[PDB]
Amino acid sequence: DRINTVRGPITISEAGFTLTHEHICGSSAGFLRAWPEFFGSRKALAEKAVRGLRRARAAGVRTIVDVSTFDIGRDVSLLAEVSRAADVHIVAATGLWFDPPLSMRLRSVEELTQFFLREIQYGIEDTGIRAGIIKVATTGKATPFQELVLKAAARASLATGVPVTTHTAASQRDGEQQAAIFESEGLSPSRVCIGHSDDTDDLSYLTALAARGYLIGLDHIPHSAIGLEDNASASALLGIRSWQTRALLIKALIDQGYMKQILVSNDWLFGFSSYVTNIMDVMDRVNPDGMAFIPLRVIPFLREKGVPQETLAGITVTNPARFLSPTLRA
Amino acid sequence: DRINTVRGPITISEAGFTLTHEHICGSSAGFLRAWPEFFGSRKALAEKAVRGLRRARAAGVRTIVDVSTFDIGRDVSLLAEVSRAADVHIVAATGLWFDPPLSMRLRSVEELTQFFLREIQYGIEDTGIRAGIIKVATTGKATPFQELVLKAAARASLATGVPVTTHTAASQRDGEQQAAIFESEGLSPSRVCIGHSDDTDDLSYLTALAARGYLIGLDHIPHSAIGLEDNASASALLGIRSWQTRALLIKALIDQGYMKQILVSNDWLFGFSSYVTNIMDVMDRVNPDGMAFIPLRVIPFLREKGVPQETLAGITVTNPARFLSPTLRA
Ligand SMILES: CCOP(=O)(OCC)OCC
Ligand SMILES: CCOP(=O)(OCC)OCC
Ligand SMILES: OCCc1ccccc1
Ligand SMILES: OCCc1ccccc1
Ligand SMILES: [Zn+2]
Ligand SMILES: [Zn+2]
Ligand SMILES: [Zn+2]
Ligand SMILES: [Zn+2]
Repeated sequence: DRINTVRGPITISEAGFTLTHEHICGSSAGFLRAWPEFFGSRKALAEKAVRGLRRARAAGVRTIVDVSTFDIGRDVSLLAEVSRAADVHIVAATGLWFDPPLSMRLRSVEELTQFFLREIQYGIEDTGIRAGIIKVATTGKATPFQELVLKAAARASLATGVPVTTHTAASQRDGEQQAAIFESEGLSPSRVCIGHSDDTDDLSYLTALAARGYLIGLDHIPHSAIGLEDNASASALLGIRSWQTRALLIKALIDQGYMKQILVSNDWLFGFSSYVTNIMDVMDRVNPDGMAFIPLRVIPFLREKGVPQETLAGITVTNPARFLSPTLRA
Repeated sequence: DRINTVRGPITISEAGFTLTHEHICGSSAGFLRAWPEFFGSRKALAEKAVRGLRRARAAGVRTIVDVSTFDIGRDVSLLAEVSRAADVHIVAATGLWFDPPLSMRLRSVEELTQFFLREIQYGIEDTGIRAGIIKVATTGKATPFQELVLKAAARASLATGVPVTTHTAASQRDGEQQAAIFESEGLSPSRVCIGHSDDTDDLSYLTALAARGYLIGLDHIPHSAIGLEDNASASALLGIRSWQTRALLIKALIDQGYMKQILVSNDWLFGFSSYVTNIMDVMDRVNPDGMAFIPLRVIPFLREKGVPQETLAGITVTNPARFLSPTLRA
């Protein structure tokens, strides 16, 4: 009935236009507190985020799902501050990404489940803020630990109704492996979003997962190093496929009849310490619209390509509400 | 003239009997704040630490150097709380151990230097507490990143006068490689302590480093899985050499004339999340004296073996004061 946000619970109808895979900051556990100057200052980072969120709001965005986990250096207090200042709802996450420290890496599936349940039911750290989604990741074949992470995520999802969203090496078809693990735990595909899906041109892989009930996250739309092939680091991160090429996969999926399974986002950020120094500068040059990229550029583009405005609204409003709403299996 | 502690600066003479390589808690960045229940509770951990520190104080210990770095999940506020409650001085550290997250791993030697300088000159996080030692580590041949870490540590040491202490895979003679890097940066051996040195039976390796001016840290004295060969995990961590065997290396070094280069400790802890679950229980069974092990057991043992009480006092009081005192090279 309600979705947990960093400012408290909201009703489903209050979500409105939602970006399902974003980040205020891409960092590491403890980093922001230990070396804020890496980002100018904590203040500068917050202001930058507020400005970006306000521009996105101007464009129609009401809610963003920040999928930063503990290992992504998620700072809920920062999230709460920025949500209040920008007047944009922000859903926080639990789960683990691909940079877990030893204290996490050595845990059993049972312990990991407890930790995820903690963040969802009790609250994150001592803030009382509860997570509204579980984030997991693989980058090719799952490691044995990654397998434990996926099982624990499925278990926490099963107990709480909270959805699961993932990071994948799409080109390697990681989605297939994740699905298999989740299913083995009895999790329903409809509670799972297979992210970074636009990173691949293989529609056969995407339609196959969609046919099974999975949500497909087309969240790297503005990710492109075209014009910067000069830059190896940027190139390795963003790829050389155009934003138009990525956006067209959205239309392809709709054309195949999977409009109800699609989730779109930018996978944007305002700070990024987990990569080469100065990567943010490069990114901001590439996509000055930041998180407003989807509503300002993608939507109109799709409309122009023949996608009905109504369909577009269902993808940006309806689908997310259905996904985000905590749902227990019968 | 003064040494920085978690409660502020103290004069050299206020240090007294000091344990140079200890930890209040062995964890990971952000862990303690995110999952305190892993340790019962934050409160339970603090009480346990206070009780342990008070017993150590009863035995004569005045100061402990907590060598937990950011990646060891160092929580200075915890350190400050416990120092106040137990009335034991605690010196905090900067540096990096062997579990750095991506945000650290991707940094240049120049950036790393800035971060260490920050913690030493400005303060840790927003606490205003300044580090009094720089901790570094290798576990066999240094990785390229570990090499950057050692150079940055040497640079921060050179600028501030603060000593450097290390973690080594003694059996692999890591000390040799560390020394070479430090020397290449122009750091004086007398500002460096090569730790976990009692982990090896090779006196030739130890006397060689001592001859060069390095301080030798014999800090794993009570580390022993004898009686627990049954337990693979404990065995891999503690080894099967007796505490007596380790303690005798202290006497061997004194006999060779290196009394002024020796530093002794327990490498103890009150909480430990970076290993198998329940490892603390095993450890507490092995050494119920915890940090009081050195004064209660080792000292008398050495005395019995013919080491003059005066020599022992110089090792536990004098050597540490000389090491800890910030010293700029001429
Ligand atoms: C916060 C996540 O960073 P990535 O997953 O993608 C960046 C937008 O890869 C970073 C190493
Ligand atoms: C806090 C450090 O832990 P270790 O270096 O030695 C434990 C006393 O190795 C732990 C993996
Ligand atoms: O109110 C703006 C939300 C929205 C804008 C454009 C297309 C679909 C949904
Ligand atoms: O006051 C006790 C300090 C100390 C105790 C025993 C041997 C050397 C030093
Ligand atoms: Zn991702
Ligand atoms: Zn992401
Ligand atoms: Zn160590
Ligand atoms: Zn240690």
